[PDB]
Amino acid sequence: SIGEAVFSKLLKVVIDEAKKFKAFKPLSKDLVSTMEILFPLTQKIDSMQKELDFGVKELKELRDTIERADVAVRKFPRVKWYEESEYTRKIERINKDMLKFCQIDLQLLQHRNQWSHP
Amino acid sequence: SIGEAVFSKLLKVVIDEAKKFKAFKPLSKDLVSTMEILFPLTQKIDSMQKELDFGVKELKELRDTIERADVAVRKFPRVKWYEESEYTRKIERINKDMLKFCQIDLQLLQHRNQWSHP
Amino acid sequence: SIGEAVFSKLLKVVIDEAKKFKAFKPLSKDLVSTMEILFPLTQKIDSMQKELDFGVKELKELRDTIERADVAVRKFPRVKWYEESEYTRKIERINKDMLKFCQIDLQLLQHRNQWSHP
Ligand code: NI
Ligand code: NI
Ligand code: NI
Ligand code: NI
Ligand code: NI
Ligand code: NI
Repeated sequence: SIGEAVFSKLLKVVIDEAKKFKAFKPLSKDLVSTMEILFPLTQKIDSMQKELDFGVKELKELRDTIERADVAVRKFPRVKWYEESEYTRKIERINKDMLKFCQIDLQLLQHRNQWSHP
Repeated sequence: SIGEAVFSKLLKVVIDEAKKFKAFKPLSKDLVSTMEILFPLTQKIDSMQKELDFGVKELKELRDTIERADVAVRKFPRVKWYEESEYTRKIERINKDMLKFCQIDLQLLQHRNQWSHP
Repeated sequence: SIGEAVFSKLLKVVIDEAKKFKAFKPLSKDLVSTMEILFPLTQKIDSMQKELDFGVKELKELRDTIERADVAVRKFPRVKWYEESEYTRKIERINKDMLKFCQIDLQLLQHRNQWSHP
């Protein structure tokens, strides 16, 4: 019930970097709104570091979606103007993935971790 | 009835700089059209340098609106593509302000300058 | 009925350069589609290097249209964002010209070249 923060730490970095691009709304409004929804769920996943193992496919895909947001945010300053639509579509799909992840059943997650299955 | 040009000089500079960005129409069409409407009014304000004092709040705001146009024009080459909407809104409001100023009653201006009031 | 390739060589260069800008569709979809339609016609014009002389006004304008595509493609990386509409219109007209050229009557061309006229 207490945890050292890693998912939530890596997510707060991505939020603080995205917020800087106020003029570009798919990042600073849409994506940070989704990421701020997802942020408490990352906090309580990190608090459950004992009951969960972060290797399962759901948490590995959480890692990978937050890392796609990270990579996209860090490359934004070099997105050329004629890549706008392209990049926006990419940002939107990151957004959608994060939202679907926010429907994760944590109790079933730690359940499947405490007891073996087929 | 004869004046050394200062409002109109600072406005002609801003016009000649804005005109250069032919591809970007909010500057080179819309803003220079408004500024070319306002330009003769600046000429006759400068010709009246005796009857008016340029310290009153209307002429200080004329100074400040022409200076917002100046600053915006000089920063345009470094407006990034995802700031377009933002910058355009700013340019539009400069435009609107200039137009409203072109309804200034000069006779009431020099009147309030020749005789004291409460 | 066999020819060393020059129109078609200069056109293949322009195609391979335009294709690189995948994100920008007026170039990499629209213009290369038109140019790939025009490409076999350039091949068979080059194969007919004996029966035709490339000096006539139709083939000189083929030269000049392919060279406008070349110049436009090579300058694209320095098209600023607020020139988009402008440049796109230019690209579109190159496109239209190429398409109309693809209605050239080659038989009448080599005919007017084999026999003198007024
Ligand atoms: Ni937060
Ligand atoms: Ni990262
Ligand atoms: Ni003028
Ligand atoms: Ni200034
Ligand atoms: Ni080809
Ligand atoms: Ni060339």
